[PDB]
Amino acid sequence: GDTQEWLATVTVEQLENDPYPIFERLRREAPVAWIPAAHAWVASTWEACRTIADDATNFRGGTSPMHERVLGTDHILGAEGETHQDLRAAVDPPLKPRAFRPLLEEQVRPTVRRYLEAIRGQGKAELMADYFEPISVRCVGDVIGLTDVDSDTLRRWFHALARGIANTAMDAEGRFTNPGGFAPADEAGAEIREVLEPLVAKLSAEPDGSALSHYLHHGRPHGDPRTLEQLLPSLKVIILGGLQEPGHQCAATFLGLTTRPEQLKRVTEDATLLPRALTEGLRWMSPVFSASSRLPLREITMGEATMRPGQTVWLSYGSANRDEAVFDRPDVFDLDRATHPHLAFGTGRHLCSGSAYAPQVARIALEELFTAFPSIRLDPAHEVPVWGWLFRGPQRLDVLWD
Ligand code: HEM
Ligand SMILES: COc1cc(C)cc(OC)c1O
Repeated sequence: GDTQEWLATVTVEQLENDPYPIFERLRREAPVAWIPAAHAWVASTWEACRTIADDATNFRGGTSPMHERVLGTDHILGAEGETHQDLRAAVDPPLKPRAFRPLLEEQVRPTVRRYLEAIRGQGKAELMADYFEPISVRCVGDVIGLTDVDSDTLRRWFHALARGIANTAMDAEGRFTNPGGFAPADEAGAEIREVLEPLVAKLSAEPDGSALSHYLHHGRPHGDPRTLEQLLPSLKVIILGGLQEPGHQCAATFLGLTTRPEQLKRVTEDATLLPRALTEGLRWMSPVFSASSRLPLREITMGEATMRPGQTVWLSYGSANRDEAVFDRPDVFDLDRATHPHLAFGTGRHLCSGSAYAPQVARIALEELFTAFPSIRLDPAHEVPVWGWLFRGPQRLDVLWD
């Protein structure tokens, strides 16, 4: 009763601006809990998240009214069975190491160095807009068919879609209380479709082996390519998270390192520590903090939570990765933390398709930054605003160097 009374007082604003004390209490008191402000359940412990994520018998891939509005109905996150296998066939192969490894030095590092040289000329930087986001959107956009879309547009798109997903304030009846918050996503969606539809039409009839051609034709009979609507919601999943998350991994890892000066110094002197740092960054401030989700396939009870079909169950992998039962002092960033899996890429059949590629983009981005500016530090003139409980990360990351 005490926990339910407290949850009735939690606002979306509190979740966005100060989630850690909320999830700390949930992990202790209610591993799965209904959040009235969001009209949805959230799972907060490692075991609640892992079990719900993996259990393909009692839960299906998640969705929500924001997913449907922003992405479309039949997106890969929500898909199961042959439909999910088919969408994974479309998106997965270009993201495997056998496919992307040559691009790391041919494409990714040159892209990173272009942005590195731009900030070198400034003598300081706001690393989100000036470095991490352009690198992320270019390196990912260039491998998902958006080679001809400029970085400003790609950043605008992911920010708009991510804002739409986060626009989850709902009343007791499940009605949006801020429908105007979808206007950026609605416009981004129209622009995305206007770019992709002519490419899909062309490549459907005359395949060329580019990324979108594979999305249409790989694993399909000749004469039965995927259609625009079969792909578009999933392409929007990738335009949101494929473009946003790598920049957040970089920023989370950078910020975490700044909290441990001796570890930051070690990493600047030895780039081979970056994979370990990046893994700890994902655990310490998981970019997809609670935007993963499942839906129940039957009425199912976990503790006081009796979940029913159609209801969103958000999986706070970011809270799971902060669970005191699994990690010692989980609120601390520790480059040398004892080896253990994390949930920042999820688990099971819906495990992130980008889980091998994203850490390589981030590794190269940080390698170049720390090699060029080993004296880099946070700019004390500007706070580092960290925001979000669905998607979480630094909004701005002003730095100085000597
Ligand atoms: C560090 C960066 C990234 C993080 C932290 C991240 C995290 C996640 C998470 C948590 C999920 C949901 C897993 C679940 O529900 O259990 C997911 C799904 C997915 N991600 Fe990633 N992601 C990242 C980068 C990327 C990139 C770069 C791409 C593609 C270019 C991508 C493509 C996908 C796809 C297609 C799915 C859907 C998989 C499915 O439902 O079967 N992600 N991601
Ligand atoms: C709702 O939106 C998303 C949710 C997740 C878990 C991952 C994504 O991208 C990989 C998304 O776009």
